[PDB]
Formats: sequence, C-alpha cells, structure tokens
Amino acid sequence: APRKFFVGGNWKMNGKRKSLGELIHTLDGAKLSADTEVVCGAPSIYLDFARQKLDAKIGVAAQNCYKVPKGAFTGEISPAMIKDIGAAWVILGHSERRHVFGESDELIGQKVAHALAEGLGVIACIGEKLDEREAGITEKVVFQETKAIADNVKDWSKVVLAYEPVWAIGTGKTATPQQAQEVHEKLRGWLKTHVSDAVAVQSRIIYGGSVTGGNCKELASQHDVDGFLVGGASLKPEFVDIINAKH
Amino acid sequence: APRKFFVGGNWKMNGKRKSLGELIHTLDGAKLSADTEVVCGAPSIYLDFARQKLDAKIGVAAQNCYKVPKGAFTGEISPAMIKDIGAAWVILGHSERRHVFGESDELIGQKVAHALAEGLGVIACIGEKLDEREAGITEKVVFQETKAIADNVKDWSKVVLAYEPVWAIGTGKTATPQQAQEVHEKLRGWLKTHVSDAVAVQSRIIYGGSVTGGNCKELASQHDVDGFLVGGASLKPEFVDIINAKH
Repeated sequence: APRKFFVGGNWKMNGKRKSLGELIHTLDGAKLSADTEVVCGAPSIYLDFARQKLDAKIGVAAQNCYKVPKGAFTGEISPAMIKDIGAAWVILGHSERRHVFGESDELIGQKVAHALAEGLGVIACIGEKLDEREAGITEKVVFQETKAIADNVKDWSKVVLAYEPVWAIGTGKTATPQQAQEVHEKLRGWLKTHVSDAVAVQSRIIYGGSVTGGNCKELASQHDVDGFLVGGASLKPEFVDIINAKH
Repeated sequence: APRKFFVGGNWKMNGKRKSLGELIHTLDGAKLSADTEVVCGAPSIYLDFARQKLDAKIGVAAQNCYKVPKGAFTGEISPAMIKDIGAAWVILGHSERRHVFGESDELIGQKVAHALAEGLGVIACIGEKLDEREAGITEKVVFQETKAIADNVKDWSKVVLAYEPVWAIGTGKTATPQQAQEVHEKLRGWLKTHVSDAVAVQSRIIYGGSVTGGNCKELASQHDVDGFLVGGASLKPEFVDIINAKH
C-alpha cells in the first residue's frame, strides 16, 4: 500500500576515512527523517566503519554481493560477512557491474537468491543503455532482467527494483519526470502480470539516475515512483536535501 | 642475503570474526623468525579488523583493487583506500580471479602500475593451466604474463611475482616440486633477459600452490624458491606450524 519512499545512497569507490566520517555524522544530525527508508552502502571495508559510525535509521547495504557461503575466490566476498559485521542490505546488478566486470543476469539471479535465503535485503539494479533504448529494446532489456531477478527470487517482503536509464547517464541528454513515469509504469505492469498484484504492489520501484536538489522533488512529485538511487550528488548534504523529497 | 622467505596468506572468503581473532592471537603468541616476511590478505571488510588487531610485525594485503582510485566502479575497492586504511600489500590478477571472473593481462598491468604509483607493494599472479601446460605453451603464456607485469612495473623492490600451477585445479593431479622449480628458474631467466641481471637476482618469485607442514621444508629447501602464496593453510595454525616447521 505504502511503497514507503526509498532513498539509496551508494558511495562507490570514493570517500576517504575523514570525508566518509563527515558525511555520516552529517546524515545523523540531519533530523529530517520521515516515513523515509534511507539505506547507505559503502566499500566492503569502509563497510564496518559505516555500520559502527552510522545509526539504525540509515540502513547499510553494500554494493556487490556474492552467491555462496564461503569459498575460493580471491577478491570477492560473501554476504555472510557484511551480515556478521552489521550490514542488512546488498545492491547488485548495477549497470556498472554489468558493463565493466561482465556479471550476468544469471549471476544477478544467483546473487539475489543466496542473499534472500540468507536473510539479506536485496536491491536489484535493472538497466537500459542509449544504444538499445534507441533500437527500442527498453522493453526487452528491462523486462528480461526483471524476469531473471524474479525467477531466481523467492519472495519480496525484502526486495526493491531500481530502474536505470543509461541513455542519460554521463551520456549527454535530459531524463524527465516523463521518461521515468513511462518506464516505471511499464516495469510495474510487467511485474504485476508475471508475479501477482500483492507482489506488484508491495514491491518498490526507484529511479536510478542523476537525482539532485530540485530533481528529487520534481520526480517523486511523479506517481508510480517510490524512490531513488543517488551517487555523485549523494556525496554532500545533497542526500538529506534530496531524501526530503515529497508531494 | 638480499632475499628473505616471503609468506603470503590468501584467505579467499572463509572469514568469520571468531575465527580470525583466534588465528591472529595464535599466530601472534607464536614464535616467528625475522629472516622470514609474513603477510596475509582477506575480505575488504575484514582487512581493517585485521590491522587494528594483528601484531605490529605481521604484513597485510588486499586480494584485489580496481585500476582506479576515486571512481564509479560499484563493488570495487581502491589501492588508495587500502593505504588510507594503512594497508601496504595488494594482490593482482590471481588465477581464481582470472578464470572464474574475467581479468586479463592489460588489466593486471594497468593495476600494478597504479598500485606501484600509489606507493603500494604489488603482488602479481602469473598462472599456468592444464591445456597450456599440456601443449607445452606454458612457457609462452608465463613469459607473456611476466612481461605484461614487468612493463606495467619498474620498481622491482615493492614488486613480488607469484607462480600458479593450475593444471593442478580439479584435475586429480599434483604439481611436482620439479615442475615448480622448472617454472621458477625459467621465469627468472625471462625476467633476466627483459629487465637485467640485478633484477633477475633481486626479484622474488614465490610459489602460489598447495603447501603444508609435510611439503614445507622440502619445497622451501627447493633452492630456487623464496616461499609461498598460501590458501587454506593460512586459516589455522597449520600456517605457524609451517612458518616454524620451515627450518
């Protein structure tokens, strides 16, 4: 019913001890709260710090999770880890991961599944890139991925869908309230039809682009939109600023 | 001599708070030589606990980093963060990476370079698998790998080469102390050839395979060998048994 407004703060491979501490402190002070779910995610390591310095209110989700409990994979890491330490979420399927590391739909799926099985909140990143939007495969792209996700899935009372349009990410161009509504609406419907009303309904859909001070408001002011994923911007008081979005 | 036993513990993802602590303690209360250099690397989010904890004389590494400091690489850890925390050792292009993910020469190189740059110690993985070993192209591959490394590199003091016998990967096989000696000697020549005498001489080549108390002395004595890049072993006291079941 709610579709509780959701803000995702993804720190990326940025932030130094100092700056990060700063950011967190700020966020804490930052009364602004509301009926808002704010989830912060930072590099594996900084992870612990994050947990420890931060406060409940802001959930800590990590970018990139690995399927399997334990194993032989120098580099990677298992969710159990963040778990034992203090993280409760995990974002995967990020256009970035998609493009640079070659992760696969199959991978996203397995990931998702393990995480859930293991009690981890999941954040599925689904995305389209200029070139494809163009030939007109938004449909195919998004629809497929979501398929993958749900398929591997096993319930959502802990799941969010974040829609990324790369056709407008550092690729020159202007992404409007509109394109968002449009694509969002559609995903939703796909969702609904393939899974069921309850699911369709309770599952939250957030905007994955350049979300700033003014945009946030602008976008949420939009119907079938329940949240967003901030990067760049997120680095500053912008987060609060943005989070504050509302009708 | 100018060259001391180099022992590196690659924990992969098996990590647990309890476990780690105990291991550490044991290790720390343990008696280790000074002609031997000991360093261990594990999950980004444990790397910190590790340092906070472990006895000031034990070395520490990241089994990975992305070829960029501050950037948009969801899930990637940076050389820079490494240092910021206070880490000094980094691991690039390991077999696991390389074959169950998709990491390559150019990549590895670029990385090694940046790492060297950020004043960090580079640990580079060179690997020979079944097919290659077989054809007898192992040589070719190893040398090409070494060069890539080499070129990216230049400051051979904070530069360590680790040799991986894969053909001893779910093959029901086992690498002969002969084979490894062979590999090591040939690698040294190649380096000798390409860079110079000084290099060839000073440069540390370590074994990236099995390794236990019962193979330890033998192996180590092996002559042309400077140590181990150990997996399993470094989780429990087996490591220390080794460390001191070396002499």
